[PDB]
Amino acid sequence: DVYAQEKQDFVQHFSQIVRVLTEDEMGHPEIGDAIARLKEVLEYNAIGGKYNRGLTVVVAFRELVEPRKQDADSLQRAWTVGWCVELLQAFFLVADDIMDSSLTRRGQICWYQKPGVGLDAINDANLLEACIYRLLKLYCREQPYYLNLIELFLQSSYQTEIGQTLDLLTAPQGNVDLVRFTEKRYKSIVKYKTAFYSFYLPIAAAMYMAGIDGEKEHANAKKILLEMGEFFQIQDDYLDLFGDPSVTGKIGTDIQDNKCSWLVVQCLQRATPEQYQILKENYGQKEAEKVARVKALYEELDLPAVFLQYEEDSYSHIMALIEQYAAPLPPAVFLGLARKIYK
Amino acid sequence: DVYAQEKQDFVQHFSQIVRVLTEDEMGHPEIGDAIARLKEVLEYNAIGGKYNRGLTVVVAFRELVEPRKQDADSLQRAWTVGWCVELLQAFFLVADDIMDSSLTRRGQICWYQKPGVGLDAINDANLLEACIYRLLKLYCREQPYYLNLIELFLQSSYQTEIGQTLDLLTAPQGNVDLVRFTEKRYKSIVKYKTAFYSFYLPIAAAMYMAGIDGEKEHANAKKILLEMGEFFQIQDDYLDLFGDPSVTGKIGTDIQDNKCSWLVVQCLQRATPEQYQILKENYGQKEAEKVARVKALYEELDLPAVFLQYEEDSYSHIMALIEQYAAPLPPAVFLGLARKIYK
Ligand SMILES: O=C(O)Cc1c(C(=O)O)[nH]c2c(Cl)ccc(Cl)c12
Ligand SMILES: O=C(O)Cc1c(C(=O)O)[nH]c2c(Cl)ccc(Cl)c12
Ligand SMILES: O=C(O)Cc1c(C(=O)O)[nH]c2c(Cl)ccc(Cl)c12
Ligand SMILES: O=C(O)Cc1c(C(=O)O)[nH]c2c(Cl)ccc(Cl)c12
Repeated sequence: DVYAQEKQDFVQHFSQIVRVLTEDEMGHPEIGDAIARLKEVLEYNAIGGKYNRGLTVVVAFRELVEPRKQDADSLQRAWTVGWCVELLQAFFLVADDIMDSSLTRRGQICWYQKPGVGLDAINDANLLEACIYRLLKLYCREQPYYLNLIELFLQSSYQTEIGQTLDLLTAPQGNVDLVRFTEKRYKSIVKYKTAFYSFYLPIAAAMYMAGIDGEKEHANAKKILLEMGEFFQIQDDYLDLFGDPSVTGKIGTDIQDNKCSWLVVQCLQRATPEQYQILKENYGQKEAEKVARVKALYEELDLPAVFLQYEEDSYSHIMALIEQYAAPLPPAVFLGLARKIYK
Repeated sequence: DVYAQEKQDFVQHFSQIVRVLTEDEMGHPEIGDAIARLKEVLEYNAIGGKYNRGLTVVVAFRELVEPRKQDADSLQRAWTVGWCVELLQAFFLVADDIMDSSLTRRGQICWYQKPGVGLDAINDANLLEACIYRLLKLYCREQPYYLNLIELFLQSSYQTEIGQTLDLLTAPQGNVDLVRFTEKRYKSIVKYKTAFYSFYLPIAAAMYMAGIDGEKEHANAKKILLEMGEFFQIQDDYLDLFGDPSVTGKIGTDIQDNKCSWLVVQCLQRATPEQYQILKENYGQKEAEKVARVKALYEELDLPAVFLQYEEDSYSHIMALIEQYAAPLPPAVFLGLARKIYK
């Protein structure tokens, strides 16, 4: 297990990441209390997830860079850039939890819900974002792929924020409007809000650190990764309700949160005037009774089988995509990810 | 009036800035509704201020770059980078208004207070930030000072966010604690939260676009600009209460908002046990009666004269700083700014 094993080396590097970020506090004792708050923000929000995005950078790096060019320093940079992706993720989650008024994250109370934090979490989120560029400058300033990485992280933030904008417009809190839950909107939200930074960013970062800055190579990798990103979110949506909490480790809340889920989009394409009514009067509700009604309608429309068939077609398509666009990159780079997400 | 005149050319460029930013909507009709929201965010938040930060970039550019190297394209880039500073300012203001629960900005209702916006303004703020880098890439990608500007804008955001962190820790909303309102804390907040991006960033940007990337030249300019930034905020604090609304165009709210103002810091250094009590039981209050009490105490401690004497000493110091660190830059670059802020 490239992940399960390399995971230990990644997480252990975090302590060094924090140290380096809270080091400028030296020659500037004036901002000491600010640096202390930053450390607290980092420890609370960058730790606790699965680190799949960051680990992907490392895994892809090792497979893309010849073993003789994998010096202690090159690997040092790999872990750092990987942690940068985790900081981007933390920047997003802290801000997103505020915007949808979530109560918990990773099973723990949302950072902004903490007593004494509140809306100050908005500035905390921005600090997480800024740490990304601080780390890149500190570890890759002299590297030839420095500018490429800066532009990639900036582009990934923009794409994601654009996707968040689409999502906010699509599912306005306190206003259930199933009318805008179209398949085209859903695919656009997934592509911009999730796919780009979760699947393309990590590999693309590793590609640049390996010297693979070709626009065509990046365009081909993106073609594959965005499709995998699309499947990931669709499977994530499906599991949110039909998944086993004992295996998933979480309880679904998409229905209650009136999210533009793949399930609701598919349910809206197969629903009849009467079914639609039930969905319109039960979606976005917290009462278990109303949620159960939604889930009942989904099963009736046999959405679970629809997804089963979708996963099989998606997998075949991804293999074909890999078979066609992987080269000159080692197929393993993509196959490794596919094996992980296709459960 | 370099400003009053050049101001027209700057503001008129905004329409082009918006056009270029909402142009990617072409090959991506999918994010059309998102791009429409972005345009609305830009128009509402980037317009309405005084544009002094952005105009400084242009003014400094013209004085630093020989007239024969000021082609239509170079000037185009100048206006753009100047507008980037205004986007940074808009990113900050939108977020700061949310964090301190302000009602209005530039006399109009705060963006987040608008019906249908609310906490979504958090993502809108991030989009404003992202547009900065989109413009730099679109206009300065091929320029030799491209990376310098990216790093400067990133560094300026970090400094500012750090200053915001210090400020939040110093004046926690709903918790008046005059104890932490020290002169050293105040100076640190001003330096990081205001001085760097308001005075150093604009000139430093112009310096890079002129080829002046010397670390020593930048270090000397910073020495001057941070001191001017410090005076600016101190005078801004003083005018917030003792200024004439007919001339300032705004009503003071620092006392009501429990801000770490220069006035309160000075009042805490000259106040007696009994005076301190009055301040402790009237600062951060909205009732006009309580505010009037604070203002009364300030006058008694003759703070207005203290400021008058401070402005004169500050001006002499700045001239000496210019006299010493301006070269090889034209003193006019700094004198122009000094004439504007020293009223
Ligand atoms: O970590 C996650 O939240 C989802 C996730 C899983 C996974 O669940 O196995 N795996 C991932 C990989 Cl390999 C790349 C990127 C992402 Cl986002 C993931
Ligand atoms: O989504 C929500 O409104 C609140 C909420 C959160 C949460 O915010 O973490 N988690 C929930 C779970 Cl696990 C079950 C049912 C509900 Cl209502 C919630
Ligand atoms: O525009 C402002 O809010 C304050 C301000 C004034 C001014 O008030 O004259 N002038 C400025 C200059 Cl020249 C450079 C940077 C800044 Cl912030 C300012
Ligand atoms: O600062 C505040 O609490 C609200 C507030 C704002 C404002 O938020 O724009 N403006 C004010 C003025 Cl002009 C006078 C007195 C108060 Cl109380 C305020």
